[PDB]
Amino acid sequence: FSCNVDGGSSIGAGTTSVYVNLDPVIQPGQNLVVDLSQHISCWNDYGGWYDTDHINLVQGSAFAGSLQSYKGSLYWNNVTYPFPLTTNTNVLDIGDKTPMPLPLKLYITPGVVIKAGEVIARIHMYKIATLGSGNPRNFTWNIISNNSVVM
Ligand SMILES: O=[N+]([O-])c1ccccc1O[C@@H]1O[C@H](CO)[C@H](O)[C@H](O)[C@H]1O
Repeated sequence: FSCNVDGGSSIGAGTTSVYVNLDPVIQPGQNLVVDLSQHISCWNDYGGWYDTDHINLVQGSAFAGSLQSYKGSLYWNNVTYPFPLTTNTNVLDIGDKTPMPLPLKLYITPGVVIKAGEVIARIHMYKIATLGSGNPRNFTWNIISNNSVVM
């Protein structure tokens, strides 16, 4: 099982920065959207649904931190969860070699509120396959804005 960010080199585990362009202003009482399907994709390294991968997001995934005071929602594969995550999400099954953009969106409920270049969320993703032990692996996606977000 492998992923990449913005079509870059393959990733098999570990922590990766994911840079995102956000709305430069965050309106009071309105959600700021961080569409991660636009950046992260993963695939089965054989294809053909032979050793199918099973992917979920993990309890404890949260805002960073410093910025933990915020609340929000995390959309993952047909379900919208409160964020930070207090439980593991549903499982997404990956069996094609064609990359699948992750069905993942973060919603952030509100001078500069978000600083470009700082980690603003840490999303832990868990993989286990089907054959043998399943060869479980952990990924962490460190979400970083390319731009300031204000008021
Ligand atoms: O993870 N890999 O870098 C990798 C590259 C080529 C072939 C298998 C492979 O890993 C294998 O992939 C299969 C299907 O995705 C399962 O995830 C299995 O657990 C993994 O070891």
